[PDB]
Amino acid sequence: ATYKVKFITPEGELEVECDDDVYVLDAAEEAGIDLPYSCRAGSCSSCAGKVVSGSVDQSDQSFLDDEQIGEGFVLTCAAYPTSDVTIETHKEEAIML
Ligand code: FES
Ligand SMILES: [Cl-]
Repeated sequence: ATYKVKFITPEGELEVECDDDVYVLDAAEEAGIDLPYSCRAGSCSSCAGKVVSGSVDQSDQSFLDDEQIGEGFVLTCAAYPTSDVTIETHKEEAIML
């Protein structure tokens, strides 16, 4: 399966295709979109986003509190789409402060 990932970025809204076993960040980078990252391993705040519609599988992530996952935050370097999904990007600040 291949899913449509819609990114809501501070610059605007863009959609890419992302295979079901490709991390969202990597589909963005493969499309020419520069989204932030640092560890690329699921253990930092840098690539954080917020799921506003649909679902992901981000069981390879460790950094987020279940409160944080329950509120919709996702680590894009560690999240597979499981449906068409819309993600607000550049939410590092919100999962620190
Ligand atoms: S870049 Fe560190 S968790 Fe994604
Ligand atoms: Cl879907």
